Amino acid sequence: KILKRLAAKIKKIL
Repeated sequence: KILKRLAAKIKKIL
């Protein structure tokens, strides 16, 4: 799923 992947992108931005 892309749930944690989002949070990883969110970890990149944030």
